[PDB]
Amino acid sequence: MPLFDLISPKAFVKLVASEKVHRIVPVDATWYLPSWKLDNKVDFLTKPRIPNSIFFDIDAISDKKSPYPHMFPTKKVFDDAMSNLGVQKDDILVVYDRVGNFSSPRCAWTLGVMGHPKVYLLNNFNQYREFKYPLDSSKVAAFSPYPKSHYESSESFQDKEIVDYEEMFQLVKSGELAKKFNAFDARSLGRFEGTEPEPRSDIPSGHIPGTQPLPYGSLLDPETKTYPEAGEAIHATLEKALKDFHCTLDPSKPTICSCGTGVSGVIIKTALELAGVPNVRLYDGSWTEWVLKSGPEWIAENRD
Repeated sequence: MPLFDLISPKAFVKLVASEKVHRIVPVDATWYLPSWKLDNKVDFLTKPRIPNSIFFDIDAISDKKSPYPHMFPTKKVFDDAMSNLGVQKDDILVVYDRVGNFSSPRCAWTLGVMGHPKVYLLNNFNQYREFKYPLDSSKVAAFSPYPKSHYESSESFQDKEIVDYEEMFQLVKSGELAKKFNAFDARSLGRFEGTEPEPRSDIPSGHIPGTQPLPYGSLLDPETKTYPEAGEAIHATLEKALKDFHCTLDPSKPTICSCGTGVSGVIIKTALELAGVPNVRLYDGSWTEWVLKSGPEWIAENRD
């Protein structure tokens, strides 16, 4: 039972066109690196969206109480968000973002993890726009065109989907992380290697011992940022990424994805699941939490 399926623009419009039962709520989960000086909210409101889109605020729909970035939202924050956005349980949520499988996977995954029955990750809005799929180019003054709903996650899959620090640390402390898991870090190789800084000032780069660099971009088409198609394409991409970054993905091991903050970790997590890699979890705390909770002792550099 996939937490969300990728959906191509064509499959999406097919889905929309064919849908007789379920509301299809595209979910713009656009979130930008602050470095980009873009405004995801303004972009949602004022840049073309997939018709009937809600905006999924990656930032707001997170554990903002956590000292760690992009921490999975609490059930309440999530439900309230969904409610606020008028998301109904029955909605087919089709998540996209303006970047290209950047925050949308995180979002699709969040929706999925929070047990939303039907969640698609549009793969992706870039291609959707490139190929002129239906855009609501109207400027809106709402992050949702839908009346507030009473959305309540009946089930969630954090346990199956999110590696907590405790487990991450134990796995690493026990030196069993690499043994028991394919542990991939979606951050740049440079950040993984500690050769390049974390986008955070309080956090040195480097990696969790036992993890491997799988920079999320390696798993997306370089220009369109689409996930390669399931099957040969994603496998070719995945194996190439694994080759390029001298990584192992043991099909017998479950997988942990992490990154700096847990957002791009879902990008690769999604790519891995797309590639049919089973039991991929996101170390949501990711590198940031890792560093903050573990200290410099638990920071591996290069490929250590």
